[PDB]
Amino acid sequence: FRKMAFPSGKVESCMVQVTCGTTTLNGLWLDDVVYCPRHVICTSEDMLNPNYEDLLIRKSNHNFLVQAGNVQLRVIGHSMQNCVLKLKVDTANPKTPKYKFVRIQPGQTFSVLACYNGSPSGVYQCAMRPNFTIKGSFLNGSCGSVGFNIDYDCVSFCYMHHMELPTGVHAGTDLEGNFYGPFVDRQTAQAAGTDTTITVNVLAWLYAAVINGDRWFLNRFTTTLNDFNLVAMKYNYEPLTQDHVDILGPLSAQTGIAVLDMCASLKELLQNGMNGRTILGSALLEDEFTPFDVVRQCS
Amino acid sequence: FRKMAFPSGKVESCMVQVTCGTTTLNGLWLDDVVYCPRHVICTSEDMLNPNYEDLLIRKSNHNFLVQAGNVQLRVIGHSMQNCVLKLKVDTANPKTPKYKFVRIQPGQTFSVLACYNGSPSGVYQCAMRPNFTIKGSFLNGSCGSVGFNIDYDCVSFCYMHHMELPTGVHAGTDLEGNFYGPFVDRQTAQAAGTDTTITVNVLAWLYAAVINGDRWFLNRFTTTLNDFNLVAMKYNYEPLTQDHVDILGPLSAQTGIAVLDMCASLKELLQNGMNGRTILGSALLEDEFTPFDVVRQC
Ligand SMILES: COc1cccc2[nH]c(C(=O)N[C@@H](CC(C)C)C(=O)N[C@@H](C[C@@H]3CCNC3=O)C(=O)c3nc4ccccc4s3)cc12
Ligand SMILES: COc1cccc2[nH]c(C(=O)N[C@@H](CC(C)C)C(=O)N[C@@H](C[C@@H]3CCNC3=O)C(=O)c3nc4ccccc4s3)cc12
Repeated sequence: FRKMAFPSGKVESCMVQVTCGTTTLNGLWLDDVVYCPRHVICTSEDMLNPNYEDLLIRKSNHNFLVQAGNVQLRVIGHSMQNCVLKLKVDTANPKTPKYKFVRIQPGQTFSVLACYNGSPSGVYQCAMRPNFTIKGSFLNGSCGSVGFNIDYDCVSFCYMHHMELPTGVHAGTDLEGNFYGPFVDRQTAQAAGTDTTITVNVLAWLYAAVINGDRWFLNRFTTTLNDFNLVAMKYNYEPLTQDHVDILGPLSAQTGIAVLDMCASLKELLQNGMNGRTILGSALLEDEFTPFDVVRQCS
Repeated sequence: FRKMAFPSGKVESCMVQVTCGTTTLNGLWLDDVVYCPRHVICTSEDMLNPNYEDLLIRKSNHNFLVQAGNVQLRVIGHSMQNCVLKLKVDTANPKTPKYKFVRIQPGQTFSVLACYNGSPSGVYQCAMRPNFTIKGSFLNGSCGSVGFNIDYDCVSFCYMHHMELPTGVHAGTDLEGNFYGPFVDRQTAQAAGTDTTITVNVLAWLYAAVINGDRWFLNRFTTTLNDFNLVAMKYNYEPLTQDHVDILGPLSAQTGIAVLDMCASLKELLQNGMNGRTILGSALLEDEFTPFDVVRQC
C-alpha cells in the first residue's frame, strides 16, 4: 500500500508555457482556451498590491506569449475569472481529454502534475487539508501546475497552483480561480488557519493496514461515536460524522471490523502513542488516503 | 520532501495487453516489438516448474493476441530472452519514445506505472532494495507493468513486474528478462535475502538536511571508507561502493561537506542514536531518496 497518483498522460498533453513580460508560468490548454494564474501579468513592482482589472485592461493579446512545446499559440482574446486568466488561442488543443472543473472538499485527495516552463516534471498525490492548504513539492516557476482526479478517462481538474506559504505548505485555486482558504494572490507572507487531522482518512488507512495483513494496533474495546469525537477533538482531529461511518462501511465489511471498533483502536493509538512501532511503514498516523483511495488500490 | 514519480504519459502510450488462451498480461510496445513476461504462455498446471523452452515450441505467432485497447496487432514473430517474451508485430508504435533498457543497482529509484489489462491505473516511486525487492503495490493482473526513469525525454526502462513474495514485497526483471535478485519465474514461495538500509540514500538525506539548515549531526571527525563499511555492516547498513561516493559528489560540493566527513557523522548516529532529536522533522532516517532525488527537490 503506497501513495499512488493517477497516470498523468492526459494532463501532460495540456500543459503549456505562458509568458507576459518578465514573468513565465504554466498554463492548462483545453479546447481553444489556456487557463493560467492571472498574476502572469504582474511585474515585480506589481506583486504587492495588484489591481488586477486595471492591470489587465492595459494588456494586449500580443503581450501574451503562449508556447505548446515548440509551437507558439496566438492569443486572440482574453478574459479574467477570479484569480485565473483565460487566454483564447487560435488553435484548439487536439488532445483535449474529456474533462470537468470541480471544487474539492477538505479531506479529498488529488494528483498534482508539477510543471516548470510548461514541461511536466513530477506527479504525486496531495490531500486538501482542513485548513485548505496542501503539502506539496513546488519550486519557483511551478505556478499554474494543476491537480486532478481521473474517473473512466474523464479528467476532473480541481487545483491550480499559486503560492507557497512561509511554513512551506501550498495554496491555490480551483479552475474557476477561487482560492481554497483565506489566501490572496499578492506577494505577502500569509498564515493559514490551524490545521487539523483528517479523521476519516486515518481510519481508512488503518483498514488498509488490516487488509494488508497488519492487526497489531487493534484492541478488544469499542466506543460510542460521541465519546470518540470528544477524544478526537482533544487531539486536534476532525469530527467523525455518520456519513463518514457509512463511507467506511465497505472497508468495515471487507475486514469484519466495525467502524466504532476501529475508532476504539485509533483512540488507543492517540492516548498511548505508537511506542516506536510502525503501521504500513509509517511512524506517524497517516491522514492523506481517503476511503476511496484505499478501495481503489487494495481492490 | 515528497516521493515524486515521473510523468507517465510517454510510457502509457506504450502499454498493451498480451493474451495466450485466457491469460492476459501487460506488455510494452516499442517500435515493432512487444515485451512481456514469458509466463503468459503458461497454463495453471504448468506454473510450478514450467519448461518454458518446451512450452514455446508448441506456440505459433497466431496463438498470441496482442491488443492496444481493443485493436489487435498482428504478431509476425516470437522469441524468448531470459524471462521475457519478445513478440514482433507488424505495426511500429508511433508513440515510441526515445528509450533505453538499463539494469539498475540497489538504492536506485524509479517510477512504476501499475497496469491492469493494458490499462494504466496508477504511478508511484519505488526504490530497489539491497535484497533486490521493491515495496510495490501490485495486485493480480499487474505482471508486465514496467518501471522507468525519464531523463531529457529519454525513457530508461529498468523494471518489468513478475512476482509478489510471501512477505508482500515484489520481484521482477530488467527489460532483457534477467531477474533482479535470486528469484525465478515459477509458482513457488521464494524468500529474499535479509534486507539492509541503503546507506548511500541515507547520506543523501543527511545532505538534504544540511542544505535546509538542519545540521546538528555534523561532527569534526572523518573516516576511511573501509572503516565506515565495517561499522555499517554491524548496524545492517549497506557498504558503500566507489560509485556511491561518486554519486554523492554533487551534494558534497554543494554543501562543502566531504563524503567521508558525512560518513563519520552517520557513523556517530549509528553508534549513539538520535537521542530524541530529529532530522528534517523525522526521528527515522529516510533511505529511499537518491542523491538525484534530493537535487531534484532541493
Ligand atoms: C513577501 O511575500 C512572501 C512572503 C513569504 C512567503 C511568500 N510566498 C509567496 C508566494 O508564493 N508568491 C507567489 C506569487 C503571488 C503573487 C501569488 C509565488 O511566487 N508563486 C510561485 C510558486 C512559489 C514559488 C516558490 N514555490 C512556490 O510554490 C509561482 O510560480 C509564481 N511565481 C511568480 C513570481 C512573480 C510573479 C508572479 C508569480 S506566480 C510570497 C511570499
Ligand atoms: C505457491 O506459489 C506462491 C506462494 C507464495 C507466494 C507466491 N507468489 C507468487 C507469484 O508471484 N507468482 C507470479 C507468477 C509466477 C509464474 C512468476 C504471479 O502471480 N505474478 C502476478 C503478480 C502477483 C499477483 C499478486 N500480486 C503480485 O504482484 C502477475 O501479474 C502474473 N499473473 C499470472 C497469471 C497467470 C500466468 C502468469 C502470470 S504472471 C507465487 C507464490
